[PDB]
Amino acid sequence: DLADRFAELERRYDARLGVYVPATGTTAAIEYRADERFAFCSTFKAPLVAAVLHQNPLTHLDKLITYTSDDIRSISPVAQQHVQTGMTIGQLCDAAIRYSDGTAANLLLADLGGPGGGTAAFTGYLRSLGDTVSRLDAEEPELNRDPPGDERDTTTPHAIALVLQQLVLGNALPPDKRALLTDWMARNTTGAKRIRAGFPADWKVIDKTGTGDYGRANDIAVVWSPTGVPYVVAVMSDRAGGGYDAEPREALLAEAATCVAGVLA
Repeated sequence: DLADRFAELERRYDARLGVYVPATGTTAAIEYRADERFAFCSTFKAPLVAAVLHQNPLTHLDKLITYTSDDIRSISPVAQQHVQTGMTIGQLCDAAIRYSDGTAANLLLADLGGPGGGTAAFTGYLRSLGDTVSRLDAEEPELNRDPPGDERDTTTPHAIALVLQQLVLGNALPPDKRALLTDWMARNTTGAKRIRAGFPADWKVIDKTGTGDYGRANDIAVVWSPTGVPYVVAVMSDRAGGGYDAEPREALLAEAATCVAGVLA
């Protein structure tokens, strides 16, 4: 009866909702509009950090990057306080995930190199993980701002869930680098009212949120049951009916996550 309950959520919040939870050896996939395109918004920052980790030695994390106040585009809770000092690649990764720092993301994109200030390289990385669907076309903040229906800067709940699965539970990264991404997601500061709010306290939740115009609110997570069984959960939403200024609704995500948690228990 989950399709009906998700539909009820959509009507309640005047929203479009997308949900994907991959199948496991003991559970069926949960899917709702799982193959429809949604804007990444900040959820791209998790695989962006993976791409940076993948393409460089650990010692790269200690490279200091310098930038100016004019490079700050974009909600950047950490970068805003370190113009004078600069930030290391590792500090940028930490900020991009845990504070969803947009300047940190733009700098990591630049670090990947190549056309589109790194967006092509980022998209190439996803392709290397078997994701033929997702695309990144702009940097921060423009990537949050494409109109509904625009294919630019989009993924699908299905595609991003399969990517996150490989990054955290699979072998996309070696154990030491995998641990770094996992730790940063585990200590995320921006997700308390989203997937975390839908799972009981005895479940571990690591996540990366995304927020944008047209009422966009996303969250991608790996969760572990009270006995240690992992699931990947991707929830994406927008409220295009309210136009550019529509307010994102975190409760929609918490409610969808609650539905998911009840099935997985």
